[PDB]
Amino acid sequence: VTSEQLLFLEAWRAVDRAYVDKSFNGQSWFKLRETYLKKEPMDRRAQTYDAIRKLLAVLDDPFTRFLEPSRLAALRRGTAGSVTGVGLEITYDGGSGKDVVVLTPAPGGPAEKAGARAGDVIVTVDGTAVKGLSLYDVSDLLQGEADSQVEVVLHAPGAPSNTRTLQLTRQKVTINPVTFTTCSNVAAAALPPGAAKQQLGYVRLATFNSNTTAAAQQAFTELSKQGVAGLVLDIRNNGGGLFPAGVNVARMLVDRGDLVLIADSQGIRDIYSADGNSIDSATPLVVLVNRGTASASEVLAGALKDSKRGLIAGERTFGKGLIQTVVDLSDGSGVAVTVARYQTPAGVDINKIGVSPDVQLDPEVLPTDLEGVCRVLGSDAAPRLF
Repeated sequence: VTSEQLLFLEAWRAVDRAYVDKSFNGQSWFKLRETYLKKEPMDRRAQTYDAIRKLLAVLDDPFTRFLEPSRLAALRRGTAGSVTGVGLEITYDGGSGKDVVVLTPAPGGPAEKAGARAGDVIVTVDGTAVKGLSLYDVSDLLQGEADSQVEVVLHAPGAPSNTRTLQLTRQKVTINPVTFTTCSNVAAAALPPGAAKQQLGYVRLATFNSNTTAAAQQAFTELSKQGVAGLVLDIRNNGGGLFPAGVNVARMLVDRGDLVLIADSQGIRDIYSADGNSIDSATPLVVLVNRGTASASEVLAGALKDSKRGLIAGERTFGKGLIQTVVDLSDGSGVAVTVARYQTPAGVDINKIGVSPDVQLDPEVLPTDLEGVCRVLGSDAAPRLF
């Protein structure tokens, strides 16, 4: 057994051990390994990498992928320093044709500023067709040095002819996780039942990252204090991100019960429940979501809806419920494996299904800026949030 073979086996083993579906998409996992060992060329390192990619493809899971050393390393540093993008979060088509779409644009990011919307289909990046490529590869195409440009050709969801060509300039994007305000003189249409004040708390939660928790706790604390009639939690166009920040958030609003189940082919592997650390479990709550709401955000939304803590308003979310873990290989390369999926307290999958609104609304009626939000909420044209 060669060194190349051994390496191959680490990749095979990583999946054999941790993959979400222990039936491997109906393939005999172990047999496969033996077949590949026999039939696949693994003379050179690059051939080993090809045999690994080939092996992974059999699972028909585009999130399960192989990463070469340089890519793995780069993935790690991410978009920290020198490495910039165009403010686009990408993922595969909800019905997946291996089409690469805009999961959600980063607020105030290049692409968002150039009119890009969650759900837009990316056709080419610098003329390169993206269909079917790894998201890891596509991102590489989108990132580059600050001040450099990139051409992105996109079309409207379900409108391949409705395209637009954008020449985006790469720049550091800084998404402020949380902003909040108090809306005064809220139209009666927008108030919860039995409100004794025409005042609503508005919390825009744009991203789940390391700063999310602290900012959110201060916001709910303040709003609770002011005694607003209802809370409006805006998670539209929020790709999710830091899972644990979503769990922290849910904990601030729910006192008791299950928030999220972690499942795979074997059953429930893990559970996150309310810990009695709420900040505000009583004020009427409405959560705004849209097709740009994904992952940890969907987790939050489903927890809030299922528990009956808040109403969901807007449009059905993305349905991005899978979880991947990167397993490092001896030579610095790595495998990204889908290990599990998120389910609501109700045992329903987030994946594919997403979170449905209790209250259907045009997801664009409400702005995201504090001034504008209140404006609309006090207007004659206020949405019937509750």
